[PDB]
Amino acid sequence: AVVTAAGLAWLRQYLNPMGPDTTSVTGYPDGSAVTTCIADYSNTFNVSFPPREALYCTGSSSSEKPTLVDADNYAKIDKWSNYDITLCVLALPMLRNVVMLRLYPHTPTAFALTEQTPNFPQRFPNWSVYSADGTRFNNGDEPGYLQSYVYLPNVDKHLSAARGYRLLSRGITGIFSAPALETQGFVTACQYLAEGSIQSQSIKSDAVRSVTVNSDGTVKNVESSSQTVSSMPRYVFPLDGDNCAPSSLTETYHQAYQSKATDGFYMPVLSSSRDNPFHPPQPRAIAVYGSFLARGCLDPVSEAHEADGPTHDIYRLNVADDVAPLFNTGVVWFEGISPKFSLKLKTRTVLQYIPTSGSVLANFTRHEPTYDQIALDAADRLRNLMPHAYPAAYNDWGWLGDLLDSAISMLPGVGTVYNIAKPLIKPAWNWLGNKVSDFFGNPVARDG
Amino acid sequence: AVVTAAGLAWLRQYLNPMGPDTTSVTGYPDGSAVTTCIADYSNTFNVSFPPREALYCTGSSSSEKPTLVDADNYAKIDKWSNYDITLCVLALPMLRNVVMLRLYPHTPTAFALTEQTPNFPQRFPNWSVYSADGTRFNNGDEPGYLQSYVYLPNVDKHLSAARGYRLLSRGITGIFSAPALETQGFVTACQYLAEGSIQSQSIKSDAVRSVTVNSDGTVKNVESSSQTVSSMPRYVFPLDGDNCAPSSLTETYHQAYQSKATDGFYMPVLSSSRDNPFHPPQPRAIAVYGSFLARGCLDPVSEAHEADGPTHDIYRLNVADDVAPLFNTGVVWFEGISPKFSLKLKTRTVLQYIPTSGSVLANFTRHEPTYDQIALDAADRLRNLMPHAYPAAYNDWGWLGDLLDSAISMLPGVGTVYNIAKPLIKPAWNWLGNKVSDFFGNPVARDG
Amino acid sequence: AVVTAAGLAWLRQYLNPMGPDTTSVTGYPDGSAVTTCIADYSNTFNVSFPPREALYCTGSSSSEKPTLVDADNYAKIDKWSNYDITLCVLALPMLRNVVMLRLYPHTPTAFALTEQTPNFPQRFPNWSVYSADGTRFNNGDEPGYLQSYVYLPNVDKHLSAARGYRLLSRGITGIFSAPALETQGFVTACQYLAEGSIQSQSIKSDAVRSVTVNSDGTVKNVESSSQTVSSMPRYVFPLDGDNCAPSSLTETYHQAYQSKATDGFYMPVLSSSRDNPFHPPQPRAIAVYGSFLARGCLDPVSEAHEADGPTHDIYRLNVADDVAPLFNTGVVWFEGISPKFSLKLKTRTVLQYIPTSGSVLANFTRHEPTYDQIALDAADRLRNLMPHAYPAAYNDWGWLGDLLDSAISMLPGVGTVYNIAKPLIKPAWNWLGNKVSDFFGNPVARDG
Amino acid sequence: QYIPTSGSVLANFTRHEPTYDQIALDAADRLRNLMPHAYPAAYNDWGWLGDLLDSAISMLPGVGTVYNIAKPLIKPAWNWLGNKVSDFFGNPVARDG
Amino acid sequence: QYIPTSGSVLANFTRHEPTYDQIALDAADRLRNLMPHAYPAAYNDWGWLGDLLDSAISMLPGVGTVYNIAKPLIKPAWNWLGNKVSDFFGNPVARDG
Repeated sequence: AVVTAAGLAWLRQYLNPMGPDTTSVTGYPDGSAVTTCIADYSNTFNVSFPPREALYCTGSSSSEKPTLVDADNYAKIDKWSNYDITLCVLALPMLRNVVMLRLYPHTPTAFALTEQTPNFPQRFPNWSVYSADGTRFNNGDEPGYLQSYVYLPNVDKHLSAARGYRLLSRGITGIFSAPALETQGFVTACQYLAEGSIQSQSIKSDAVRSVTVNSDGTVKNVESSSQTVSSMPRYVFPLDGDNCAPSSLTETYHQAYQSKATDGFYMPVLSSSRDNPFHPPQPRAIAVYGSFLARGCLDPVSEAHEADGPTHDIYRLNVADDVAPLFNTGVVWFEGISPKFSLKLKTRTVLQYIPTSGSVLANFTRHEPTYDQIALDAADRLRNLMPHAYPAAYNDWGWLGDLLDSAISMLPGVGTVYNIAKPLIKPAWNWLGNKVSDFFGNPVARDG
Repeated sequence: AVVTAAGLAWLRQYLNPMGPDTTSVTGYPDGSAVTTCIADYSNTFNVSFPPREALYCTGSSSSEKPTLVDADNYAKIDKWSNYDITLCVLALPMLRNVVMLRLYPHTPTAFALTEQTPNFPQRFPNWSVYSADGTRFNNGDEPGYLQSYVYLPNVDKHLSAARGYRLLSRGITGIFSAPALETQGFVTACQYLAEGSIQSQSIKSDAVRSVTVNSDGTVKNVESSSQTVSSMPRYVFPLDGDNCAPSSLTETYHQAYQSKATDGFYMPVLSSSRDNPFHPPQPRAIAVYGSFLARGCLDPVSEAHEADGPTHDIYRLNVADDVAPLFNTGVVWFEGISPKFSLKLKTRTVLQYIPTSGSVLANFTRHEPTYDQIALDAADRLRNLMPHAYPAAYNDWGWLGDLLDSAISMLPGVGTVYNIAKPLIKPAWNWLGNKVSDFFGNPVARDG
Repeated sequence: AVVTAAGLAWLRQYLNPMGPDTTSVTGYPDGSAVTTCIADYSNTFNVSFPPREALYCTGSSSSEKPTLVDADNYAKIDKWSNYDITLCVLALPMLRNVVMLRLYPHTPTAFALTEQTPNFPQRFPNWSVYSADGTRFNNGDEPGYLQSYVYLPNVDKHLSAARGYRLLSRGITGIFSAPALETQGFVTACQYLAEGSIQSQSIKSDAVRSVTVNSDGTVKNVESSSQTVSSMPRYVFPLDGDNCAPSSLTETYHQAYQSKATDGFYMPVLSSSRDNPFHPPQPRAIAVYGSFLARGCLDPVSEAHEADGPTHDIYRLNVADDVAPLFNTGVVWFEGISPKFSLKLKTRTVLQYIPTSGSVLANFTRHEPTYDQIALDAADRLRNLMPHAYPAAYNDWGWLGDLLDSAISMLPGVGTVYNIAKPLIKPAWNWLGNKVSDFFGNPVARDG
Repeated sequence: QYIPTSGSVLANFTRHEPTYDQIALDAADRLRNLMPHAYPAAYNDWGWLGDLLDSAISMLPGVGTVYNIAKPLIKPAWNWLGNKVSDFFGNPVARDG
Repeated sequence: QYIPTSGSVLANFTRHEPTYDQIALDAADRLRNLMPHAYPAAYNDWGWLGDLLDSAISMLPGVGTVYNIAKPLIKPAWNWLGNKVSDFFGNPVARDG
């Protein structure tokens, strides 16, 4: 009838992954009664405008040949560096490849993706270039944007030696810096559930056509193999690329975070579900749903037009991973950023493992299968109230825990012992205007 | 600890979509904290025995040619009009194409569907004919039944311009009328969950056979491409067509509704789940599961017979739509109906949208993300007690709301403040015999 | 606010399927308001070392020819009978084919499966041989193990004539016996959720190659049909074959059961979910997920290497069935067993049906759609505390029901009337050392 | 009632409560010669049945009587043609159809 | 506000609460001549507005007054250039941006 210490610690580390107090690591409070080891991955990256040495072409140029550095089309990228730029970071529930960074000369109208599969996607220190017309880039084209994946190798090593896994919490911090007289810019951040699933796109086979003109050989196998079949299965994310522009996100989600660029960001990505079961590691090729073009059977048609029905475009990322289901997808935009910027990305991903016999993980097991229903109910209750992001320096929230968790833990059902803990009011996270009030009306003076 | 006004309003509009009091429209009480607009579509159609001008052939006759009107095989349909007829309406959780109407000369033993994909399915005012042998109809055959889809175009327009959607409630009313001395007939109505899913049927490729008889050309590519692959993915509904006859439905489901034809019907279709998350619009070709013929690996066989295992027949509807998941499928039969009938179908579909930036919906947003756990728990509790349908004139139930919702809202958990509201007894919805008693034993005198 | 009698009876029969008191059969307490009949299948099998007459080859030898008895390679199996053996039983949530028996000369390091589809898998009294190198066995090879499926035919007959079904409970008892001075051996048992799903593996088509060398015929159709497509859909179980060795299971799961062989086992397999909805019978080919070999897009590669991504091996069982979703998979090992053993397998499977009109089941319907939220919550609460198995003779647990169910039914929420029922402590199921204490500390003296 | 053959389809629908009730058997014997051979199609759920008729017939067999008197039993008049239908206890039967 | 045309898009978003409030209209007319023409871009959510200004002005109109005295109203000094801004009740406005 009262939240235990383990449940409270899990709630703290789930809602505030990078809270300075969050030193110990605690598992999911479901009493799984399985031998588990909890791994915490803290990584730091220093992103800035890449030099020519770390740029590669995604086009057919590097198709069978390995990655090809840009053949001194870098002059166009310097032209980008003349003016302000835009920097998107997209945190899908990918376990490795924690975030995807993208650099634009100016803010796009949508989060476009290429219909053709890219060539050798590059891990963070290296980038890959994409043309301005939404296609893969070969040398001698018009670069449109740069893209890279931020990769955690230890996560891959540990996922190899694990019977099961589940993501416990994940946070991303974006400490922003720029030269003096160059601090101008804005930052927007949002979270939303993009519930991916294993789907296969509809493709066409090739009909065989033979003309046996021989005197004795007149088979004439004109059979039509050009039927509609299913491609190989991929984990497809229904992220709305066309609606990922910063303005649309700001005006769609109320808990979206907006501020000056210098404030940075701090996204504690959250789960969209009450439960969090273990899953066996099963990496798959990842893809993103697009939009359909031919209406097909959306109108009265014949069988010949059934095949070309509303088939949604599937954008292959050429990246394989196992995703954390029911976890939100985060997206942050830095618009109007000085090209001489420096973003210190800090990621903290804590996840639970069931070790495989004889594996490395088996030497770090930790057997307290604690149970706490109240903590899980409180997490579900709080999912819809927490803002999607905070300023990079805004950690160790006073309202969190002893106040917010206590003031919310006694609504669920009648699981209430203390009569009244504290009234809860609607906060106003107006970081742009310095009129921020927390969940209890206490103003938040600027600590950075 | 007490149901709010918004939750009560949502419950009222979800259980009684066409209650006369239900004027205001309220969203799902989950506190989604997203900008949403709720759209209410009320449509009215006047179905009757169609004339020859609105009848089209579904066979291979209209394969590449557009829809072909019946070549004056209408004499057989007039012969149908000599005697009594049967009228089925099937409400799948399709968003557009709210219902499917079907006209039979006499009651069938099952809800059959054609193995071959039909040609140009017709929206309501036009019908499409199917032969008596369960096949598509070409001119010069024996017509078996007529079929049409009742289509809502505004739903399609709004679904195009939406990031996400969810069905809030849906009701169908069937006000029946017939000439004097022709009011004979019966009406049956039922609801049941047909949990569809994205599946692909198992099909066969075509093996290529070449006989290179040339003196130098003797390749002889006899390779067998005739393997088993997967067709394109479709949303398949596991509706039991073989068990959709009126008698089977009446004797299977206790809450099934039976009455005289003149009573009409009023189906407030219900959800089968506790939750109701937003989903991105994603129309797909719709299909219905059949039954398998070859047992295949259901008996000890070899690999050659694994492919022809228990492969269930999939009936393509040649209609594309996005369905509302976890919502019941309704089916109503009008048996022994005078062919000179007139059914006023009234449909009310209210659903919530997340507007896309710059779209039309964005001009009608409505930001009260209210939360009410008690209302959702009450809906789950009541799902199994509400009858599947009511007489067409039976609206504004006195027992509903202040009595039923109050008398059920205090069982869940111990979320109870008022000591005792009202005892709840089992109703007896005997509309045929005029011995109807509501949930509290109060008799229901005939108001129509 | 108090658990009803029907809910308590369902809980008793779900947690203790073969409790001697469990005579009456009760349905799922959800108030489905559907006509249902509950069928109880109790079956008994006497497994022992098979003779030569009941052994068949799974290799390509019996490909088009029916099952072929071993061509007196039985001498090797007698050599097996010289020493101690190992006997695995694997209870997948298959409805028919309740368990799969497997006989090994010595304990394997993993639960291997053959990449090639076996030929004519044999129902229990007959076995099928597999070679030592993890391949199908033809006559004149090195036998590796024997395998058989324990099949319930009445379940198939009743599933044919049913609109819907759901598994209510399932238990397996393993009464072990051996000659005097031959009782040596150990038994291990475990349960874990292997959440299968309908998936299709990624396969390759065959590119067509024609050389039209004729003077007038020079088509040269060199088109590459060798693309990547999806095979036919199968129900795939993610059971970790590589981690199913007895030691790994013992050290992974805390509730795993270990004892002397003579104790036998008694696995009351449990559900992993709160709910249990009806499902339409839909048998499919069953398969088991393996592990991938080529990393593919797990590293930066090109499009040509996207197809050979992390494609997990799928092991076809050549068996078709409909599975009970969200039910645990059980696995028990008898290691170091005297080859002259005798295992009396007793299976009790009770499941609910919605009868089809005119079917046999319709003559045994039973209409008490009772509802009990407390029972379902108690089942969810208890899922993580019950041990995975008990000694074969350990039935009619005193702590169960009046003590355990009562002592757990008043934690959920505040649905509590009796102030304090009984304190609950952590049991110690040390069957090997005869230091067993139940959930309340009362020692369990050996009753067998 | 069936006795299921072992392994047959009936064996999955068994119901094990072999109740014993002699008084019901003697009541059935006594009531055989009193009940009419047929009723109108709509004449179901007879009120006189059970708590009145079975009770008024359960104490005569043997001397197994506990309650003093249940209700006097009179000869009914099943005159459906003339709409003068009486009951075993004199209560008139108004036509429900 | 729109009056929708039949069959138009707007007809799917109607909202029927024809509320009436004379006091609000009179207060708006009264306040038209006191509100400054503009504010700094960051100056939203004025504390004086509503519970203070609207209340302190809603009881001058006519004698439509129930509460005896709400709050005295003084002339503000919107000197944004010199950072000497005082609202309608003399409370200084510290720079929030």
